[PDB]
Amino acid sequence: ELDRASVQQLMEHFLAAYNEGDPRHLDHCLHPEYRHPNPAVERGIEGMRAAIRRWASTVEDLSLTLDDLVVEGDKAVARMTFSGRQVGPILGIPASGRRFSVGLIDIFLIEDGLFAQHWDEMDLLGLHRQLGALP
Amino acid sequence: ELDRASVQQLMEHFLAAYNEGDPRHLDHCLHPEYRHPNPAVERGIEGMRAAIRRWASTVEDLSLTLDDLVVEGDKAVARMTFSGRQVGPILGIPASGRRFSVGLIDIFLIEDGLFAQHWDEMDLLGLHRQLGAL
Repeated sequence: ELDRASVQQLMEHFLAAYNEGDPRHLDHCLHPEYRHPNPAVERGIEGMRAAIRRWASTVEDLSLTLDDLVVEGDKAVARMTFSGRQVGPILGIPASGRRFSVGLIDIFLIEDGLFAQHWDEMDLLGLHRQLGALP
Repeated sequence: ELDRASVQQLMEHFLAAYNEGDPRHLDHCLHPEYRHPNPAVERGIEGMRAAIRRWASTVEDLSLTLDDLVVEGDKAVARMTFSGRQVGPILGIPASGRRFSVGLIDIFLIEDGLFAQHWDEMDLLGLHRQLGAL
């Protein structure tokens, strides 16, 4: 339903939310009834707003960049690179003060012109290794 | 330039290579000059054939399933689940005899009607955890 240019605009807002640590960008790309796949995350867009706030506090010099975008029908696939310096706990890893850079791929479902749900993979093994949690 | 149904057919061959432990299926979906992103892997399709042979010998009941497929132009995105029981060395982990089931997402580049390159992420952390290595 969304044209490709429109999906590109959604992605610009998604990236800006993280890079600027400004959750308001999410209002322009995420569904208010967003369904995070982790049930520990709050239902709706508040769950993703909480993620923005967490990253803003635990990562310095955060950078999220778009390596590739693939769009078909109600699906958008974003391959991205996520980097920064760890200054707070990240996914069970105590604050190391170290740089990291890892890849991820998110697949978004589009509903009502917004991302409503995702499935993802991130190089968490690489993240653990870079942040000194694993040899 | 591949019709979408044609990409689905490529994926059926890709899945069958793993599920049947038969590298010949790769001849019907991978470019002979395949470019694996890992420089440690042999150049061309033999790098991927080697992967089939390895997984087929180290995993019992190997199952590779296609959970979602997104196709646009010369790109095919396959979200998959990789399951089985470890019966040989996997990534330096000695044979544990344990079950595993982990997700991956592969993005394939299509050249000359075949997959010629990929970018991917796979839940290797989860695989290590499930096999008792971490």
